[PDB]
Amino acid sequence: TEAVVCVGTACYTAHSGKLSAAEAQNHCNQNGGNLATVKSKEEAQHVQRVLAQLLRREAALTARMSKFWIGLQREKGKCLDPSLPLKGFSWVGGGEDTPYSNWHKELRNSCISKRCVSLLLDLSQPLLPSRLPKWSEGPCGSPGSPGSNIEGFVCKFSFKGMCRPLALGGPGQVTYTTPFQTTSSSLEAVPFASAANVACGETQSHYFLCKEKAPDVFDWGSSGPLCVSPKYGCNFNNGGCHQDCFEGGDGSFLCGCRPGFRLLDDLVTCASRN
Amino acid sequence: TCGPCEPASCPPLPPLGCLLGETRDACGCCPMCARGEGEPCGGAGRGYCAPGMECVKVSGVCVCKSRYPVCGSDGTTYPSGCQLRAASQRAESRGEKAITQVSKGTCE
Repeated sequence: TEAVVCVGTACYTAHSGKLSAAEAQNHCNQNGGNLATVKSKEEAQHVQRVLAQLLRREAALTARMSKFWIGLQREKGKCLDPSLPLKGFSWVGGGEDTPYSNWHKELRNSCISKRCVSLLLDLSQPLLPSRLPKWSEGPCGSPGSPGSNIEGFVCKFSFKGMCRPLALGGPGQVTYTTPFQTTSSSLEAVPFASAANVACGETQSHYFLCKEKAPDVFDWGSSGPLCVSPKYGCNFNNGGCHQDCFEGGDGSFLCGCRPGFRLLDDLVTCASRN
Repeated sequence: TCGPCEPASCPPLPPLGCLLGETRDACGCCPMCARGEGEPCGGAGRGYCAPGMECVKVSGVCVCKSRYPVCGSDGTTYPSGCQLRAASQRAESRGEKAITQVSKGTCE
């Protein structure tokens, strides 16, 4: 399972492998993205989760000090300016200078060598959102020689918006195909121009596509919960309903809203007037 | 198939609003009220049961899952837990304090 977390209007993917920072940035560039950026303390947690679930696949196979390439490098030319929170570095995907940092040990005042930054992680200790991964500069490396403890990288993608996960009212499996070739079945948010192949049963095959229903509005096009089986009704996952699940017949149902709320066109999600 | 959604051509909701729930019609359009105890439900132009209800039977009636009397915070025995909820949402609609389910059986 490919490690991916999509939050807000951006996504984060973590891939293992000994690639130099030039090959890693080129890999993220192929899928229309760039190496991850730890601009805010919130992005730190998001990038720390895609790594956490990547290591959880093979933590014993990765060194106890793991380095994961991110999109921060200071090309050769001028020395770091300590006063800057980013230490004179620049995000590989462009942008401005962020006030958040997490440097470890001490940076080398080499104004003649280009140096890339990876995220260091101590895998002997449990991973926690409080003990956020520390930053480590060093040689960017070459093809075949990525560097010491380099065992992966993190690509960050950006989109105009995100859809919501398809709510199922019965037994089924949905496979969300993101724009980048990563396809997952457990996406907390689905980006624009993504395909979802619902496999209703335990066998119907439904397909939907994240489309701009309106400015800053993204919808698949489905109405009501999917995979609904009369054998279960509201017993199974509350019929995939936002809050209330009205009963009717033997297995028929329809999502309901508590007084004051209002059901939307999705026939599932509730929203209050005020 | 069914006719297109016509908001203006929707029967205006109760002036106090549906005090149980809220949903669309059978065709998936317009607002509708959740059917209370002993209300038609099931198969075009149908309504669906409230929470804690079952549509015992084409179309039947909504009976409470809790078919046993209960004792509430109002110091009054109710016919069922469903009637305690139905009268409780009225209290908040008219500003009165919410009627809570204190115990079951009768009110000592």
